[PDB]
Amino acid sequence: GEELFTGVVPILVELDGDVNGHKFSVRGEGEGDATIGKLTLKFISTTGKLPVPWPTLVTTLLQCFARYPDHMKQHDFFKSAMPEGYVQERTISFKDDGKYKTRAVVKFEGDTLVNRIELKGTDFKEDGNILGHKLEYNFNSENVYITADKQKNGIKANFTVRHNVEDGSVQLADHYQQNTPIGDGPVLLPDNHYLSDQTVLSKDPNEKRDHMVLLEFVTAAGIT
Repeated sequence: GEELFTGVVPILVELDGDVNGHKFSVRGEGEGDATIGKLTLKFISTTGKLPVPWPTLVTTLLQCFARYPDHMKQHDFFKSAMPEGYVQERTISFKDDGKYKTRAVVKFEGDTLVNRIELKGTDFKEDGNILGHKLEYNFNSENVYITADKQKNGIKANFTVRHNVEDGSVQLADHYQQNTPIGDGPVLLPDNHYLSDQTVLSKDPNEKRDHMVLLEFVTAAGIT
């Protein structure tokens, strides 16, 4: 499982979604280098303009590319699930607004790591930050705390994203996360640790479609 990640791995991401009715589709491509925890990706809304702000989709749009230091490598559930992969499910509650429920299947197809995502959002207020598009095109990166869940055979994460709003306010996004492997063989289950995230969003000056360029560095830490 960890042997699949010794080099650069091409990535394909495919997202289908609906939010308060507004359907859309997102396709992403790039590569991951788990030796340095580096993801480089580019995502396009193939259905036209994205009805939600891009920063709201960043956590949904490959934690198997986190760099786990050598003294932590027996805590890396994401790569242990490979190649059969894992199901990643989240509930993303927005304060004073709606919530995203996502379900993702992350596995290898040949040499390409593929993430297939379904997203559904409900109870969104059309004048509020999300549908209003009142959020800034940036990202505040923080730590993801991971705990093992031996009974359900997987892991859980719980974090809160703080989205800057164009008026100086902050729109919070409470994430609950569950990952569960697809194959039947045993997987590594970790002691409590965290993933440290560094995220940079940009734009591709020649890309005419609604998109997002994403550079991420992800490192496990919290065990000495």
